[PDB]
Amino acid sequence: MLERQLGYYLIQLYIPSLLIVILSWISFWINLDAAPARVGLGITTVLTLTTQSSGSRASLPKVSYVKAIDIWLAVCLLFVFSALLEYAAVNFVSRQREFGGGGFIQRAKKIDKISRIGFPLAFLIFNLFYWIIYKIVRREDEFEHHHHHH
Amino acid sequence: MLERQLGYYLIQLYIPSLLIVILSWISFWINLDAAPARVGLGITTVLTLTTQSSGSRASLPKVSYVKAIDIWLAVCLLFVFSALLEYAAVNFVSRQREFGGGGFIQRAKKIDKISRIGFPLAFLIFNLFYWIIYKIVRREDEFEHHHHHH
Amino acid sequence: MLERQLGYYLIQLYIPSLLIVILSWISFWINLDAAPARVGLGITTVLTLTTQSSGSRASLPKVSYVKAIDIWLAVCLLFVFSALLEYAAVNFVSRQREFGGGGFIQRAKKIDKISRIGFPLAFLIFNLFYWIIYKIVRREDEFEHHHHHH
Amino acid sequence: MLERQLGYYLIQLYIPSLLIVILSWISFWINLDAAPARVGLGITTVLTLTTQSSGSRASLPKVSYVKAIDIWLAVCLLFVFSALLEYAAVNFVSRQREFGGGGFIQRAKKIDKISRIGFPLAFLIFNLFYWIIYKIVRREDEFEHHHHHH
Amino acid sequence: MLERQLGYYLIQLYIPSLLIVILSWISFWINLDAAPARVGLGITTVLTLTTQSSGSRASLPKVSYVKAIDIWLAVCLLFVFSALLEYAAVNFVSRQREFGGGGFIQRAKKIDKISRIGFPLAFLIFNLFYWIIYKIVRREDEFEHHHHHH
Repeated sequence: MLERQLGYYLIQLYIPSLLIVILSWISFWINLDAAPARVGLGITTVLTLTTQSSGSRASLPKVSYVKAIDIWLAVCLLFVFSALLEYAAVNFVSRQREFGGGGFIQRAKKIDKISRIGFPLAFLIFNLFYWIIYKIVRREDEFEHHHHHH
Repeated sequence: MLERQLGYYLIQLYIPSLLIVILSWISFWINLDAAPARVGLGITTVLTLTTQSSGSRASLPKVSYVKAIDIWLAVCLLFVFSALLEYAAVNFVSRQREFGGGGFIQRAKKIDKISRIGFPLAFLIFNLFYWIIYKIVRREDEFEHHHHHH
Repeated sequence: MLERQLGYYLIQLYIPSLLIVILSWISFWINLDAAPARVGLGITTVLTLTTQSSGSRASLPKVSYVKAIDIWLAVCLLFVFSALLEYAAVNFVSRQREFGGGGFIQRAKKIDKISRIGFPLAFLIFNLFYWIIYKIVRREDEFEHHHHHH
Repeated sequence: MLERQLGYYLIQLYIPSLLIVILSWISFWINLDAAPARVGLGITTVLTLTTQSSGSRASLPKVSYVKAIDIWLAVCLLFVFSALLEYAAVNFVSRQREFGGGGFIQRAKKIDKISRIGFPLAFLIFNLFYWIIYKIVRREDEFEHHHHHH
Repeated sequence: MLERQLGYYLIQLYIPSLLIVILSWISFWINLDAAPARVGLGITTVLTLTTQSSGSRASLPKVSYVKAIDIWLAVCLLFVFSALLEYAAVNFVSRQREFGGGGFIQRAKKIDKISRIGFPLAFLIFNLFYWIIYKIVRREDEFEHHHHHH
């Protein structure tokens, strides 16, 4: 009868599950070709760590399933959507999307322009799951004491 | 009891399962050799996402199995049939199938001629499963209101 | 109760399982090093497609097991025996097994001499499982009407 | 009944599980790019060897679970934390973290400066699990007879 | 119970399991970097072929487990111990363990000096499991008739 009391174990378990995820991308900028083997393990570890995190079925994850489906129906399509954009952009270079193909062969230099979106992407998620976790427990923001601005 | 009522969950679940599939090929172009590691994960994710999508067996997927077998007995043989054609064409270049082997070493340029079949291949499938889903529910096209041209 | 009646499902299921296998080798000549990632997935897909094809245990695959063991005790040792011969031959070049090491560095040309054994290897298996399937059902060749020469 | 008596099987089982882990890093140096395929198997073998080491559930690993959670909530986040630092440092070279980018292209030389942290990292863990195992059984250090210094 | 009568199925099953293992190393030479993907599948196939060879639990593998543990507690630590030595030796070249680093870049030649230990390593194991299998059944060597020398 602890179906609704599962979120508690998902919160403390999400902390580490998210931290390891942020580092994954930090190493994806290189695994893009140098060693994509790690990228394939990290992406499968996140979906395998969550699916196995509810195998006991002793806490009645049923309820936590439906609710998790409303959120899982976008996080997986968006998480692999940004990864492919780059995993396919390398070859899309010929598209000349830029203002000139003068730096075509000079692209291997790796200006690390990929960390410009990932960096702010990890902080946004970490703060999106941290504020949402302490918010849901309130619903009407009774003890939120977070912003209180608006 | 809800064996025939499973198609509903397969429809909304197919949307995301198909979208991620289309993007897979878009990257398969470069993954052809640059990083085929991703191509191997995406191809196994589609067959693993469907087989696991009916593990509960609470909706009695039995009926949905037989019907799914009549369609699964071609989609898997055709999906991996086109992928191999290219995965083996790279070395088939020596065959000189073209009108001349003058551009043998100039083939690495990657003219992106592979996106000429994939692009229209994704739209055909997306529209083939979208029109078929809203059609099957009718059988005799009672509320189809799709073409009505005939 | 349908233990001996399983061969029927194995026949129609072997057709597609064999077709996809033949194509695997056709792409192995290149995956030998260019992208062996696919070769590892195709080889594991055949053994995983059969082992999972009898997970229901509703047709009593028991009987079909002992009989499948007499044949499985050679097809797996021979299937991976020919693959290794080539997967290890590349480095065996130094052996100078040929009539001269003059074409050592000129071996990368890939004369496609590997398709000389694979081609006839796929047709032999396809015809070996097709004639054996329609033969076993007879035992004494009552309605064979295949050769009738001898 | 033997939930608290599981540590015994975990101790003798940890010896070999730790030894194989130390060797993993020793090879991770070259696997960093030369062949990261092995690094991905060794990292998944440690988490798969432990999770499967308690599948019997005949010794009531329940109790051993909670206690293992207090330690597993850092060993996995720290083990993959150091691996990524290097798996992403290769490309971080452009950061010029050093005192000069003069040896940028001369970095491939592989001075083996990575074995300076791994070596002492394996001995620290081996001695951390060896002294902790013989210590926990005491709690108050009754028969420790290890240091007895201060 | 046929717990002690399991060794019979393990003997005839070990023959093929060992043969495929010997060939694995023969290819590991080139797979050391050229295509280590196969080496990772062969090493996981041996541990996966044995663990799954006792999934039925109908023959009461319990007894065969304890006895198998006394031998499995060294074969796995020694099998992966020799593989790592080479998988990490490539980078250990800088160690100058040899009598001179004059042939540093001339090491890629691949003198096939690795087959000097593997060859005799496969024959030793094949004869170690063949003589031990026909010996255990005797215990006191009643019908051994193998050596009878001294």
